[PDB]
Amino acid sequence: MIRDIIRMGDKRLLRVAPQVTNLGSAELHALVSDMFETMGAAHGVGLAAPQIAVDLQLMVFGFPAVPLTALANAQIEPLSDEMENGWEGCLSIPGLRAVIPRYRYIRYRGFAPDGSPIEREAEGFHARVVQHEYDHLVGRLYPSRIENFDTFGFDDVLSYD
Amino acid sequence: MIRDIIRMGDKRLLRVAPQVTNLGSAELHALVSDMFETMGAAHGVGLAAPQIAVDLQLMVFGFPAVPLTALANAQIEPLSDEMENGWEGCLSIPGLRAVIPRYRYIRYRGFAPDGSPIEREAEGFHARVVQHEYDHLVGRLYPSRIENFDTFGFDDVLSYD
Ligand SMILES: NCCc1ccco1
Ligand SMILES: NCCc1ccco1
Ligand code: NA
Ligand code: NA
Repeated sequence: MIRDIIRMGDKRLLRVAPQVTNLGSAELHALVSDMFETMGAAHGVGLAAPQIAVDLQLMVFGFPAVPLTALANAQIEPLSDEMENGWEGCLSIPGLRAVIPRYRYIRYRGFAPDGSPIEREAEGFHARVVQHEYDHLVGRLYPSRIENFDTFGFDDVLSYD
Repeated sequence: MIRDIIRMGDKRLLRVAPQVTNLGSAELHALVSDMFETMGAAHGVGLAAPQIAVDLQLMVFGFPAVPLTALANAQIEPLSDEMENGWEGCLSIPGLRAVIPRYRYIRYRGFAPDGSPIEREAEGFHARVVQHEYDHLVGRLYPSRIENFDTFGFDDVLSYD
């Protein structure tokens, strides 16, 4: 079932989400099923549960190929201080994109919806997607991370390298 | 003649505009005529010449009532340090609004399109409009002035006081 994606300005995108505590349940499997589907209909590469107004530490992402993943109770650590600039957009901020600094190298940990543990090192775009989705879980969106406001603009108009 | 308003992301909104040097001419009167009209069709309270891709120090504004004004070669000074927060939107960033700190009290100076000098003290919303329009002339848009990113969002969704 495709869910409505809420837009920036909605207070529910600004909350810090509680943990998932129904790993392995039929209710979580259906929520995650809904998320992949909603993400797919909107042409996303990541979708966080708060974006469909569900206050949970849960994100789906994937499709340089990133594996399709449902991740609960995500925890992220940088693996060094190297930052890298890259284009980001967000389904809750449609039409826009900016350049954002993210960590080149991360490890992320949590659980697959079935309860099995997930822990991975990620770099580049894989790592950027996870950091962007993780921000949602703590009530943060990308504009508050823009450093060069010349790069922020509408997708069909932008001519910055 | 209604002109197209260019959208954030277009590099022409990022330029520092040269001075108007055709005060009193028929060409300037027609450009200003176009601006009031374009501003009116789009339901604006301010429109700066770079927003219709004209690289000039020129803005129209007006309609708490603000007088309808065409101002060339604007120069602004704060009349104290008091800042005040207030809602801003922009025709080149359609659908969005944020809260922005501006000076409560200003003086602005320049010329009416006919060449006669203009100098005014302004406060509150009058002053905010002029500071926002003036930013355009130096290649600055409002997102780079947001301090509370919780206030930035779509107009039909926002519930912040
Ligand atoms: N759409 C959210 C995922 C994403 C894409 C590019 C950076 O983050
Ligand atoms: N639309 C540009 C003028 C303006 C309106 C509110 C603050 O600035
Ligand atoms: Na918050
Ligand atoms: Na600039």
